[PDB]
Amino acid sequence: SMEQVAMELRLTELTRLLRSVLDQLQDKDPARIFAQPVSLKEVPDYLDHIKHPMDFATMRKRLEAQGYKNLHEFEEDFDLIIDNCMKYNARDTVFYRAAVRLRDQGGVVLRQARREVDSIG
Ligand code: NA
Repeated sequence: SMEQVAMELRLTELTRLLRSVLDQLQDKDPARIFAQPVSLKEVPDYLDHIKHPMDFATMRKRLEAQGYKNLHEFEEDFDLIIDNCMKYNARDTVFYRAAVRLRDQGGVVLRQARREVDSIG
């Protein structure tokens, strides 16, 4: 049907928007602490602590398979990256502090993206 194509045009434009959002958020991690999943070869107990690991590479695989139906889903994944980091790593570490910074800087970009999604549909 034609309706199915027009829903596919809107998912495709969302995905165009979220790719921009993602690259904007990844720029706020110039250290690349969050670019890849945490290694289970280097942190073998990681899954005893963190139940739903998340990272920018994993978000990008999903994004490009148009697996984010809306901004909420994409925000959930972003918060996992931050939120898991602040649990695994103690407050006085470069990792925890890097998360705090990404969260705060990320909040501006996400604040305007929720406006563009609402505005444009
Ligand atoms: Na902790």
